[PDB]
Amino acid sequence: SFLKEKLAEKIAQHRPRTTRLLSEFGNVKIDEVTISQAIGGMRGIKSLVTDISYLDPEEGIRFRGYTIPEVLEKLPKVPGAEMPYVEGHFYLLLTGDVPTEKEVKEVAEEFKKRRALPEYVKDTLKAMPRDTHPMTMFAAGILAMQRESKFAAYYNAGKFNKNTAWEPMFEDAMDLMARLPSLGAYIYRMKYKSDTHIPSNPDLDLGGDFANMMGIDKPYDDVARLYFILHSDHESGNVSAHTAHLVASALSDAYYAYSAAMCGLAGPLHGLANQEVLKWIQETIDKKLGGKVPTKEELKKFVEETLSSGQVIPGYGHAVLRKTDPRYVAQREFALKHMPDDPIFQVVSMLYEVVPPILSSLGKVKDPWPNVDAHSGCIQWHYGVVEYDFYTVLFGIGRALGVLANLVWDRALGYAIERPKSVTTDMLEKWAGIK
Amino acid sequence: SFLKEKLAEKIAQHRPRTTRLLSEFGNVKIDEVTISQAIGGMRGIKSLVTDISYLDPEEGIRFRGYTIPEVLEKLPKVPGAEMPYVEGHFYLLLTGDVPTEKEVKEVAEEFKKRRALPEYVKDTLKAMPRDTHPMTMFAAGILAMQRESKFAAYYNAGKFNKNTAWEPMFEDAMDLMARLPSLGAYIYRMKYKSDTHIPSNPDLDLGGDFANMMGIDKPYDDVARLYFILHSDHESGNVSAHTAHLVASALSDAYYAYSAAMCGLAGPLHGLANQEVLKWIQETIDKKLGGKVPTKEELKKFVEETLSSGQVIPGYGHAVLRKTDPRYVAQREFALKHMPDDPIFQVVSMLYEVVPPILSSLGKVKDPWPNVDAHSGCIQWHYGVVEYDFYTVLFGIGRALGVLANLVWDRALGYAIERPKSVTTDMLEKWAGIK
Amino acid sequence: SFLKEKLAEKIAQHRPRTTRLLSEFGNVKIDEVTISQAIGGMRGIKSLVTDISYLDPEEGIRFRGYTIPEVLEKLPKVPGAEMPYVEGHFYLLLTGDVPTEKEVKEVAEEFKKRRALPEYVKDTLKAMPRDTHPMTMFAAGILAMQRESKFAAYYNAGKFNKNTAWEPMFEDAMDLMARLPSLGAYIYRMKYKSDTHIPSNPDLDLGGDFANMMGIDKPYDDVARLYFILHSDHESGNVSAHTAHLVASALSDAYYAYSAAMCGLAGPLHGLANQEVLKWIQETIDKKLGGKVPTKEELKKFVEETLSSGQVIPGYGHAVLRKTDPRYVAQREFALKHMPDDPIFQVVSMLYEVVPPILSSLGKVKDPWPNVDAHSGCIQWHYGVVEYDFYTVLFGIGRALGVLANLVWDRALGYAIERPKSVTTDMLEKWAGI
Ligand SMILES: O=C([O-])CC(=O)C(=O)O
Repeated sequence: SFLKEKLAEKIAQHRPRTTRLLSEFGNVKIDEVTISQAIGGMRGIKSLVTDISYLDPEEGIRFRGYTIPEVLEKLPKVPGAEMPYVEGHFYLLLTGDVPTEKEVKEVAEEFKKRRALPEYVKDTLKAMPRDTHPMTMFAAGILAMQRESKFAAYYNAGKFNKNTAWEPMFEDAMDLMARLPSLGAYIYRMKYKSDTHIPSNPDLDLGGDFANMMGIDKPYDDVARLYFILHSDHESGNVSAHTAHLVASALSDAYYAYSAAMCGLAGPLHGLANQEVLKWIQETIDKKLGGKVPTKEELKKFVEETLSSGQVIPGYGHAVLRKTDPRYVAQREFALKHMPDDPIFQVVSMLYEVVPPILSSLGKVKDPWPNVDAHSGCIQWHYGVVEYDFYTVLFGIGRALGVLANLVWDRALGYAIERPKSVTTDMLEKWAGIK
Repeated sequence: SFLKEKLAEKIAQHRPRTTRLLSEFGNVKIDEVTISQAIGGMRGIKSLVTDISYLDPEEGIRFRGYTIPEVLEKLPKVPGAEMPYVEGHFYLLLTGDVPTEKEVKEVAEEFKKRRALPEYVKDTLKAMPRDTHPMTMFAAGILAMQRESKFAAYYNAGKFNKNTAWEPMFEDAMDLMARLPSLGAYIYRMKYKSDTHIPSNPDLDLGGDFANMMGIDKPYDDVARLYFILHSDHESGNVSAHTAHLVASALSDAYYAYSAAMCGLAGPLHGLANQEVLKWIQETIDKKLGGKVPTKEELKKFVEETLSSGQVIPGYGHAVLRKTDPRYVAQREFALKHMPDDPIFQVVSMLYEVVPPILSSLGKVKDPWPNVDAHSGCIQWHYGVVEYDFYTVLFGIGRALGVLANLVWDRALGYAIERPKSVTTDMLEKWAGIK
Repeated sequence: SFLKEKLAEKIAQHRPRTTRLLSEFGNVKIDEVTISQAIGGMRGIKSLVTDISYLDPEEGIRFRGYTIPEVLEKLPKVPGAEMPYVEGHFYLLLTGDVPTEKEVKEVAEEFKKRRALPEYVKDTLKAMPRDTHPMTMFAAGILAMQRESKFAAYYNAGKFNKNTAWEPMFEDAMDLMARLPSLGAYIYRMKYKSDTHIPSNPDLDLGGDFANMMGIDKPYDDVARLYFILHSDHESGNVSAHTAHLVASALSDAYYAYSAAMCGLAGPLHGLANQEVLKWIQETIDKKLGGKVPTKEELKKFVEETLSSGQVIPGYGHAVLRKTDPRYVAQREFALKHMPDDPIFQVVSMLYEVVPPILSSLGKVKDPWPNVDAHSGCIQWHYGVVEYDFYTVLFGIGRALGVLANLVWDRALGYAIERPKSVTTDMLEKWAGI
């Protein structure tokens, strides 16, 4: 039972559905476009297809039909530790199936042999000024390893075949996913930990070895495992996942595609929310609460003034999520058990109480509820990841699991180039009756 | 006169129009989306807004409402050369106005002072293996300079505001546009010309200095002014312009945005058609045509043999264009004028006569006509730019002209994060009634 | 056809709206259900949805937003005649758009080629005893023709698709509507006019050909076009429209649905009032007015005798109307023009004046006002349609317009099987506290 073989089977079962949908039901209508939506970032238009994950606006994110709680129970657990192998979650995103112990082990052995970082990636990151933002460094590392692309080599030797193209894409995906934790770790060490490095430990799994290379003791190994599974995918319309998909649709390899994707995740409106919550809180705990865990009342009215004055409670909104986020939920369950007393956690817990009441009552706030990055930071800070800018790197490692899975499938199914049609301000004006 | 102040003026007049389309005419339907389109990468969906350029299927591209012939006619010319200052085209894309001679001079002077490459860019490209692909190097060079982003510093200093965000965007666009030719030339010299560098001549325009730094004599300066102007923009739905737009919509700076864009342009379905066309012609001449420019009738039968056996004619057709590309036309006039007796151009000319009737009869191709990529290669090769992989880097340099103008406007008008909605196969199958 | 794709166009726009209400606001309360209403036939419960027409208690019926005056006014008229093509009304009911002259003409051509009666319908009707009530013959004729159902043929060959199911429903609607007047007219000749049959004239409009085949001269053509439009629909909760809806909600075809429709319309409390009115007027005229148009006074006193004897003035009252029926209004307009001097009409007219005041001030009848069943009879009798039982067949042909339009949408919008919940008397007694 091997991943690539099983993946071939699933691809063989899935192709006729796609073919059918095109041949028999091509012109069936699924949505409309308004002036509002064209000007406003295609907001809400159903115009992309993925099966890796689906984001219900009411129910949370599902990974291959499963729920977060389901995924966390079903995936084989790392022995002597509490969370699943991340490699098992990748097996699941790739195939649709929960892996057995036996199947996880095989992927994890595969990751161990693909995990080493090319020495020239380090050369490049050293030549880039050390004051460069970690996400720029992370994107660069990815880009430089485009030299190693099996998909690019396949294409340039003239081997392109629409049926087999997924095979080198799968190879590139396994290689890149194996290496991202090492690349992130290297960036962490070189910028923030005095440029001393802890070697990869061949016996550890992906998340375990990330914790190791980061230089953080148990239970950070589980913090990482959980964090990456949680950030693994949020369907394909988020900017990072979409950016990867889009670039890849031109048959650019994954190195190009995921580098481009990290350029999107770097954006303040996409990858910064975890840290901005945490800085908001700390500052609140500082100025507005005399350096101390407050009480329910105090917090209740703190919100109201911040609201009344044209300010937003951070990490309590979202463009697609309309209910509470179950990624948020899994973080808590972890916090409640591992750091119940941590001062910062106590404030994110209490915030859970009041702020839904106030936005529900104030009105509007189409999403009057917490998204994941309302929680992620307090866990990181607890364990001594204080370097805020780096948080987005952790996001990038995680999000690759679903995006690279997605890229394999884009190629398996021959999804065509993404090339919408532009219109001018004048054209919109016509269609609106203006003159 | 001054570019920044005129740009301000144009923004302050445009902003109410967008406002109005949103405020009054928001839910006006402009298009619909079918199952075919979700699966077929959004083909045809009118879901993006730009005023920089507009791609008309029949007429091709208009830059700020001007046709290619009237752009080349109206833009101020470099003294002692045939072609316009690329800096003038840039002014036109930013403002909508055709600049006076005085107005281009001050854009040329501004670029002269923003032209120099950060030394660490050269350090970075040297650390990257020398056998790395030139587009990988080009993307990397761009990305490394994200360190200088005024937009990023502005955001990180807490200065973000929807009225002023265009300003540091413009500064970053000006900085980066000024340097892109030097970045490309550095890559050309370091890879292909023995790693000897020709210094910038502070007395040349962008086009002339690019030929200087490449080490190519007149009239390659004109080849470059024309090439870059023709490749400047193809509205915003093309993968590279779209990638930059999408990434910048999360408030990622132009460096992140344009590095991402070049990752998409790297793609064989986006940035390779030039070299692939040229290789095809040269191979065809060698094997099928006994190393000689054929007669009309000999080439008509080679085309049909090729079309009958399951092949395609490279550089013909397009996902949007439905008639002859006016970019192809402008390249032809240059070729006719400058290299009539060139063997490769001859085949290109004859192809232009022979191929459209044959493709039209068969009605396989929806655009049975050439695009620019049918023509660019023979001109490059004629002046001794024989390094096929580098052709795309020339594209990158040109395309930044419209894409960076576009990011400035995106920020001016406050266009929101791009976040369309994904649906699964199961969901398409439900909508199709095959639940 | 231009009709079929105009309709495809409306459906594709209207479906997201329906999904939205389901998907987002599906738990929003719309009304409540009291023991009274459960016992008394769902009286006043807002449990059905339709867009073909809406019945306002006060203003009465609107067809696709439009009132009766407006509909009569806007619909293309027949050359040489007063009234609209009924085809025109069908288009409007289907599409929602008032039709151009060309649009009306395309429906009329479509009906002219769909108009011919299967010979086995005639065989079946001849085998039914000639003394069978015309509504039974009517419902049987419809039912027999479910052999031709395209919608059924499409179900049986595995081709059902929730997106495409409206399309064969539409074909059947067009096939059946095109035939209903011919079926009606065959029943009329075979029973009442010596079993001799005037052929269909393929140059005539639906209503003109009906009168042609019935054997009645102008202006019976206009009587019919008017009659059919006015009876076209009365939203979906009336027993005939509801029966068809209910039956088709189980994905029975329109032949099954409308046959069932006509079984309900057959009922004394739904399709008989027109005739029961006209008889009672005839009686009264003969055995209470010395066979002559009374004075206003003579008749104001007659209404009270009858009432205070525990009798009802038929053709007045309604379970939903609460003011005067605009259907009644329109019939009256026609009468005043064409038959002012008719004795029976003159009593209908007088009645119009004296009955509401009495009924109002008695405070008993919740609709102290006429409905259309108060008027239709005098018109039919005036032109020599004396055969009382057959009136309800006229209603059937009429009411198909709106109901078959409605079934196309039911399938278009994919409405589920109508299946409410039953409760015992005991349970009602428990929710009463006994
Ligand atoms: O609406 C009702 O319940 C009865 C009626 O008047 C009609 O069917 O036209």
